Amino acid sequence: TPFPWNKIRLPEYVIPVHYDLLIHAQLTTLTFWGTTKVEITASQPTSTIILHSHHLQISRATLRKGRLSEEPLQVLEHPRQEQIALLAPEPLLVGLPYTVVIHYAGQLSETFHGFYKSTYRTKEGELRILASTQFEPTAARMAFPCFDEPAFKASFSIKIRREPRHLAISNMPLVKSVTVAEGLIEDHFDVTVKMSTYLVAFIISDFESVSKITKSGVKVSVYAVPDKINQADYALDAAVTLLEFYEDYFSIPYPLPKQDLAAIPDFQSGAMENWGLTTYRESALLFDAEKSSASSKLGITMTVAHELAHQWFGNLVTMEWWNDLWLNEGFAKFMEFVSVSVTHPELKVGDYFFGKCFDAMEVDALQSSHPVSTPVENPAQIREMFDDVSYDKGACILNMLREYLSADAFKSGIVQYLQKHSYKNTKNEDLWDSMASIGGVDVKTMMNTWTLQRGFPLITITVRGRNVHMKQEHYMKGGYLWHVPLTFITSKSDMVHRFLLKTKTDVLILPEEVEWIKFNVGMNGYYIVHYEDDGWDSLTGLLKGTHTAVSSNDRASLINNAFQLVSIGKLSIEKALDLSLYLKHETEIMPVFQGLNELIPMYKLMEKRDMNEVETQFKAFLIRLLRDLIDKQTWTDEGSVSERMLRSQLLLLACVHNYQPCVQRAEGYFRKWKESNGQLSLPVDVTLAVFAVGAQSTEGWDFLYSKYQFSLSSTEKSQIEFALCRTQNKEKLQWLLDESFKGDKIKTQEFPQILTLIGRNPVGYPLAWQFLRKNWNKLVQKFELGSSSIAHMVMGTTNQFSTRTRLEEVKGFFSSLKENGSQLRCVQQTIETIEENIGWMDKNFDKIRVWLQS
Ligand SMILES: O=C(CN1C(=O)CSc2ccc(Cl)cc21)NC1(C(=O)O)CCCCC1
Ligand SMILES: [Zn+2]
Repeated sequence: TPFPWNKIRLPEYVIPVHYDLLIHAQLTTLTFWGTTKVEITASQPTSTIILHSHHLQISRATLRKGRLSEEPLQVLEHPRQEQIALLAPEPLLVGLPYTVVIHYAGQLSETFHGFYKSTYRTKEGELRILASTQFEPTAARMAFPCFDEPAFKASFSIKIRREPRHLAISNMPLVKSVTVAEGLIEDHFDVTVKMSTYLVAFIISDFESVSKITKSGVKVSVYAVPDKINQADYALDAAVTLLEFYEDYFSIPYPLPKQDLAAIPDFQSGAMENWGLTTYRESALLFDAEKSSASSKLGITMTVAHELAHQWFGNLVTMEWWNDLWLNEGFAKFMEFVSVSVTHPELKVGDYFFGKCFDAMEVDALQSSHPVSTPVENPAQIREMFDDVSYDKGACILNMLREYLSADAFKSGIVQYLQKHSYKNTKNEDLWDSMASIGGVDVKTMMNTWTLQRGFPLITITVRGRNVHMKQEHYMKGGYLWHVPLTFITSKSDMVHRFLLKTKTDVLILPEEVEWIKFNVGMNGYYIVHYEDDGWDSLTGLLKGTHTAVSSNDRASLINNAFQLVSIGKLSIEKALDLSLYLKHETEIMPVFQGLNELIPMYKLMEKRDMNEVETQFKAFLIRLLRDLIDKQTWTDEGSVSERMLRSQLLLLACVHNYQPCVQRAEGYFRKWKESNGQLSLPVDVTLAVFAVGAQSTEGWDFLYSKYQFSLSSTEKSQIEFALCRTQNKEKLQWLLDESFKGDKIKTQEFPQILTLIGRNPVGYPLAWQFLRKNWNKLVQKFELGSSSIAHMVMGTTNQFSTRTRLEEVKGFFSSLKENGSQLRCVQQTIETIEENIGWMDKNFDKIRVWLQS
């Protein structure tokens, strides 16, 4: 019998309203069984129900009407479309309720998606097995058969059968636990509100918990393994504050009685926003006040803010289809900064936002970047939407739109959009309609330019007395027109002046002549700026003579833009390097980090070429440039989060480049720490430098690795992994890859990061690209084609190559995969990146060699 449906998308005429899911997982055999009952209605007469199912063995399917009548359903499967077809003996009557009942079995996934196995070892040595879920985007169909597309919203009543030794949690509160046959307990959770299948969640584990109630009465809890629940308090307090913030900000209460935050021992992404049961990597939630870094504290706060923003932007209101995933992700990413700027003002997170926009511009400058909203169909293409364009470009265009409309008008537009579309699905046009309903400024033409075209513009400024000429063109490495909300300040006015450039060119007249003008104030706009004539000389002079004339983020924007303009031949590498010399007097984290972001990649290219002399001189130039700031750092955990992050990065950079004052200090801490058998608490902020130096000897590497198995600190485990990956012993590098790939000694959730760190090691970088090619199939099976993890592995191991032989290795390898990876967007991105690295190094290597000598 041929399969009666030939489309990836399900039919539109059979709609679910409610699911009753009974799941029994047997954690000793890793088998699970389920009974799914789905209440549906048909709007057309049909005798066939198509729905999703992947890797489930269906034993029986029946159609109930009512007066109960049952009819057996015949089951057909189309595994490539991940669909099943259920055939009824007579047509369903239009508009009447029916209930499809499906009994099935499956095996817990050994990946990080679907209903999957997670393990950990107690401090006492016992291996413990738990089961958890990760469904977004298309894996709910691996746990229960369903209409697995986000616009088929429905309510869900979940029942879990489990051994008495385990705890089960799910989206909603536990309302009853009933003893059933064969020594099991069946937990019944309350019915969810109407929501997408990808948000269903359930966990069977040994977790402990802590809780706190919001002012609105919502019970917030953190769940973690017993040995780590003592690290839950920071996240619990942050979650209560952030949930209260969003309820007030949006004027829409959180609608469930409780919100859980569960730290899972094995987790692929950072976290997931399942309604009522948000999940996290342990590193993204758990804070050890003695060993966690300042960056970790900031990251937990932002991750909790992101998952809680999604309760409104993603859960309450959901994109209709994955082409518009940015409506969920760009908003959640932007709301991290809107919220944490108010809830945790000590973190000064608004100061860091622009860096996310420069992350998006790296990808979006390439010829094959995709528009923010773009068509996708199959699961791998949908997973590719979880990328820096949806998250970071999405947040950056919303920031630009909020600055343009004003925070109050943008907030009113948010609130109207969330209220109007509550418990429903949206597309881009709904957001523009809401934003314009405030009848306010129409946003559709402008925002279509930022969502339906790839890339961003270069704005060129030419000043002739009071006349300021503006032009826009597409910025691309290797037709476009936007509505660009420009901003500028000048030597005579630090008010933010606004000008909307909707055309190829325009002109404005300053009230009086100025000494300099600086566009894109605060880097709040998604564009870059070039200045003709003496413009770059004037801004270089401003940075050299009176750098505080513009904000720290404005100085970071000039550093980034100057180097981006070298790439397209608008500014010479010598002039961009001359501008970077001002950094000898820079004190602030954002412009220092932007200088590292532009200069460090240049030596990473040199490390993989026959360029020892220039590589050495370039690294010496970088340390000389920042030497005074490096020397001023204390070897402590003092200061604000920015002061701490700046210290840690600078000491690590200095030690990696063998700056003897820092190496000697790091060697002394490592020796004292090792001689004390690790008793001695080191300042967290110097730990990366200390461990990186210590792991350079065989005794130090072995000692550091010996402490890894006992650590309960996600920061300490991360710092040890980083340091071990800096070894120049290739047998130890291969061991790190083999062992993290296997997941026993080092968990596989760390393998993507370890592979990129080894891909960036100056001696062992070939091993990482080699490992990726040899183990590709298993890596795809574990992490999935199209995943952000596979994208980071492909870029991480290849995007610092700069020869035509390496470019052909990448093209030849990936083209040979055919359906198993040749068409990945990350592969085209890394090819275009290597093509740019080849051209940039051919054009600029000798110029840099001469500049360093002069
Ligand atoms: O270079 C890298 C990693 N890395 C890149 O690979 C190119 S993108 C990048 C941007 C900024 C910074 Cl701080 C590092 C970057 N890390 C160090 C190194 O030399 O490998 C140098 C810093 C100390 C830690 C080591
Ligand atoms: Zn998100």
